[PDB]
Amino acid sequence: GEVKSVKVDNWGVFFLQKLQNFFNKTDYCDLTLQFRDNSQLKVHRLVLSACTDYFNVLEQTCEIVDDALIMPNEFQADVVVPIVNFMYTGTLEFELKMYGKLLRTAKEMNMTVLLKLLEA
Amino acid sequence: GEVKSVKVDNWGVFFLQKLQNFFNKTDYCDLTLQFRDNSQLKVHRLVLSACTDYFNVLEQTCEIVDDALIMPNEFQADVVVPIVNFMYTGTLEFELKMYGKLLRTAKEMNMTVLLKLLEA
Repeated sequence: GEVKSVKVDNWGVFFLQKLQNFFNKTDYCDLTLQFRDNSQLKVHRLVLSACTDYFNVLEQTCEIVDDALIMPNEFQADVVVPIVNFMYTGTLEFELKMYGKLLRTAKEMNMTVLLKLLEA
Repeated sequence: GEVKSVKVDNWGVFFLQKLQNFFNKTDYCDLTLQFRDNSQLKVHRLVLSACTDYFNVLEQTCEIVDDALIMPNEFQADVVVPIVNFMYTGTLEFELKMYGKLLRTAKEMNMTVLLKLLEA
């Protein structure tokens, strides 16, 4: 017999919206991003690694304190938060005053998908 | 200033296709499903948990041998493999002879999205 196939459309966005809920409730967040003001951001190591390798570099270079990765000086919540939110939604939420800094941050991470978006 | 927003369309499928590549290369696979013939299936614990809680129940009930979860008798590769592939793609690939068993398995997991698909 021949193998048949049926699908469920809009599964990508549906699956993505599920991971956003987990990110909102800090469910199964293995990676803890810790900023300069001791504020934390619980994320999924899989979601970030699927969008860039920059966070994988930080884990081998930056210091770790009690399961919390210390973010470098140029990589704080002003740029990290809206970029991570983009990974979970596909939407970049930002103020116009943050444009240049987000662009330079995107170049630093070499996040191509975010580079093209900012350079429309 | 007002917060602005730009987006990248088809991000859901794009992000989903990234996780499929990781699943193909066994990259960052934390959960190891071990079948009766000692065959293994490397999966992501996040992807499965986002589609059902059934695998979370197996981790608290079924035995674990060297980071490998022992699958129950009714839950083997004949049904597990095509169902997991659905989670990563949104497409259920199967033979017609497996229809009834996949349906009963879906009822057992209470995977609603797969139930409606099979009961079109």
